[PDB]
Order: sequence, then structure tokens, then C-alpha cells
Amino acid sequence: VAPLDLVQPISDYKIYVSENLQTLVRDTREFTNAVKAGDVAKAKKLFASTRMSYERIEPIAELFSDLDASIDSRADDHEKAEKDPAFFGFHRIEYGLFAQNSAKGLAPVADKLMADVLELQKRIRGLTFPPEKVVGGAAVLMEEVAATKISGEEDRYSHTDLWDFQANFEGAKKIVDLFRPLVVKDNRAFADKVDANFDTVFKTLAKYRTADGGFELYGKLSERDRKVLAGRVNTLAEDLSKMRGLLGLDL
Repeated sequence: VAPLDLVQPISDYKIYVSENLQTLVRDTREFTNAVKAGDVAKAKKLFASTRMSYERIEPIAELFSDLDASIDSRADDHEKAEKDPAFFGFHRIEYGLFAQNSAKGLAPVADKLMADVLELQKRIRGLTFPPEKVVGGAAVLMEEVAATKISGEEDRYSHTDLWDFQANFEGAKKIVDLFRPLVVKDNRAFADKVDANFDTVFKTLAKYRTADGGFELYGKLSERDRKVLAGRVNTLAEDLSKMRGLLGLDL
């Protein structure tokens, strides 16, 4: 494997990120308009679907710690928790809509979120995507899901965590898929093992689909369920880390 071999995959990855950003902008516009209209039931309905595009590219948003924090911090990232005036973004709005069943006071929060998402899109368009950052960032995202979000930390009021996880896994799987042509060369066995390990995690989430094809609230996963999911998601982190080395990226 040589650096030229990685150029096309990264170019396709940037298109994928750009497309998710376009979707995030459109969906965030509809979401923030519903909040600003005071349409709680509609903003609630759009919360997790809007966030999927963000969670699919989450490591990239992670590069702009203040943007990303602005867009997606949790209450416990703040001294006054939910009543901290520095609590903006999706989860500030989540608190109003789901915990308080109210849009009051959220119009300015929605304004800031729209602006931040537009600004994130702008910054990402100008980024060069080093392949070791793409693959290694995906590995870290898997470990973060397994080891830091497994208790439902992300969506403390809506409990829409499963939608976030699905999108995280989709985004990591896209990176695996883009690099498969390089990998099946000398390591078809490994490339198929990774596909199988992702399959296992996706099938694990499918246990918690509902009758109409949505997701259960995260509280429906037992402690056993969570421990087992965390182990299987760890295998994904391993896989992505090993893939980094197999792509020549450790020099």
C-alpha cells in the first residue's frame, strides 16, 4: 500500500462528509424552524433524525472543539448543568422539548445551533483529511461509544441513543467500505472479518427495533444488553485500529 492508493478513498470520504453536511444543514433548518415556531411535537419528532447526519461524521466535527462543544455538549459538561447559561446546542434544546415539554426560551438556542452547523460545514469544506486521522478517529469513536456513551449519556431526556449509535456505526462502516479495495488485496480475510464484526453490531441494534421500524428508548436495554453491546463495539475499535496499521499509516 502506498499513499497514492489512499487518495481516491479519501476523496470519496470527503464527498460523503460533504453530503452529510448538506443533509445536516437542511434537517437542522427544519428542526430549528419547528423549535422557533413553538411546535414542540414536531421538533421532538425531528430530533434524532436531524442528528443522524451529525453522528455519521462525528469525529470530523470533533476537530473544532468549541464548535462541536457548542453544537453537542451535554448538561454535565457545564457547572450549572441544565441551568448553565453556557448550555447550547442539541441537548439544551433536547432538555426543553423532552424534559419540560416546552419550546420556551429555545429560539435563541435554535439560532445559535443553525449558525454553528453552517459554520461547521464551512470549516470542513476547507479541511484536508489525513487518512490516518480518518481511520484512527473512527477507531476512537467506537471506543467512545462503547466506553463513554453506553449508559445513555448522550440523550439524557429523549433517550434516542440508539439512533446516534446506528449513525456512528454507519459512519465508521463507510470508512471500512472505502478502504476495502486496498485491503482485500493481501488481507481479504481481515476485510471480511471486519464486515462480519460490523454485521454483529448492526444485528445487535436490530433487536431493539420497534414494530413500526423505529427504535426503543435506550432505557429498554438491560445492563446485560449494554455490557454485551459494549464488547462487540470494542471489536470494531480494534478492527479500525488494526486497519490503520495495515494501510501503512503507522509511519
